Amino acid sequence: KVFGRCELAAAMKRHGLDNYRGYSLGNWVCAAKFESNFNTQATNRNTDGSTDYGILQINSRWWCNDGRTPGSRNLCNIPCSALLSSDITASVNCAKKIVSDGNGMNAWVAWRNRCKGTDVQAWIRGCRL
Ligand SMILES: [Cl-]
Ligand code: NA
Ligand code: NA
Repeated sequence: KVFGRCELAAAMKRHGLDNYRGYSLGNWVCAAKFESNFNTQATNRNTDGSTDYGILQINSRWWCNDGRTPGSRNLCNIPCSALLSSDITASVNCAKKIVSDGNGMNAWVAWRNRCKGTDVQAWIRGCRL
């Protein structure tokens, strides 16, 4: 599924991401835009052999099992294919673990390079929340 901007903001709010670990809702919408262009089916292969999956591009070396990343962990205890669903529950639950790991939202390279330090409230302007 390809989400609309305000559609995704509402779903993320219903799943408890607004102000989770102190990150306002616009941060999460900004990260999704630049990681996946709001597309739940997005995949990207990395140089080290792992693959990133889903709307928040969660990586197979640490967080999910895809059967082809040797010597990796599965810290969210899910198959990576669960992260491509139109329902974002699995992506939201795993993202909550990642942002609690110590480095906050800096774990998402696109957030650090394109969202951090900007006016992220603009990503939820005009939405009925
Ligand atoms: Cl933080
Ligand atoms: Na990316
Ligand atoms: Na893995």
